[PDB]
Amino acid sequence: IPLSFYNPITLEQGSKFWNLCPRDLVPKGIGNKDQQIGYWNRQIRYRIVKGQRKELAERWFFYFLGTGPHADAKFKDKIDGVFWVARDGAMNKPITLGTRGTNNESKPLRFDGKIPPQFQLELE
Repeated sequence: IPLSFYNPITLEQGSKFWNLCPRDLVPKGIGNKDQQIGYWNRQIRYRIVKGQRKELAERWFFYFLGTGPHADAKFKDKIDGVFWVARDGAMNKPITLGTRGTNNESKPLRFDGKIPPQFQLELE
């Protein structure tokens, strides 16, 4: 249910997010140096493709530490569909910024680092 402040990454079908994601891939635009820490969360979708149920390309959504679908998790807790990220110098402290409201626009993804070609940034 909880909405990310940012657009998701769409992962090229067949790739594995946790093999390719930089450990400091934290979207830019919200918070201070201490708060640049959180997780990407996989959110699965199915449709009919070639006349059968198919999982769509995975979309991964960023949430600050202490927010989102896994708001109670601690940094580096092993959870299927969660990949932990932090900028160097971030504080391992739960964040009070919450999540995006249902009537507010998502922000486009911008990063300090490069991303692999398997990480697609679809916009609306």
